[PDB]
Amino acid sequence: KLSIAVFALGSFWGPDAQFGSIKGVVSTRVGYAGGTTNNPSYYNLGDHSESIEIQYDANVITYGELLNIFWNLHNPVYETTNRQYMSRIFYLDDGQKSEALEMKRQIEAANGEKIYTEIVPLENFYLAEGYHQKYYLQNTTKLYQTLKAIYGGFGNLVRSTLAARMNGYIAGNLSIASLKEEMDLVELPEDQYEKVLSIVEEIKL
Repeated sequence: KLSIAVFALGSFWGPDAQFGSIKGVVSTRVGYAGGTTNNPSYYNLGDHSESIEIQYDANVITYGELLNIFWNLHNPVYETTNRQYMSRIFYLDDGQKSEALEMKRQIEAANGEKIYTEIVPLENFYLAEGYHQKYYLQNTTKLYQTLKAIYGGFGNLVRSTLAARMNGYIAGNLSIASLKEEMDLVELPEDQYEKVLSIVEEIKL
């Protein structure tokens, strides 16, 4: 049982890697939300926005902290009507709604710039195609195939905490020292640990 945040802040690969680098974020998935069609896809998006589903442990990180990260990853001070890339917070309950509204107000007051992020109730979230998940990791072939085998397949890998952290590392959002601590948490057999570390170290060079 974990908590859920759903945000939209432009192309979703960046936020996936950014949020996936954060302690307390257990898993991430990218997808489509905010529209009115059922089962959208990348080239049939209707009125949906590129979004990220963040599964977080509220004992470790708060919704407030996630909102701070959201507004530090982009600066939505423009009125746009481009649905695919719009800044949105999809709240799951009145607590999330109240915290989002209050933080938005505080940001506007502190810089005099109006924020255009829409704070709206979450309707449906639709998972994006496989090729979009953990995008940076998935396109780092040797590391990707090695971790996928260890995790027992694509679905298991992309839902894992370590994959989220590894994706962040590849994107440049997590230090190698932090990554090694994350590897320690999953308690791999030492030969897999060393095999993975060597690929990771080699990437660091």
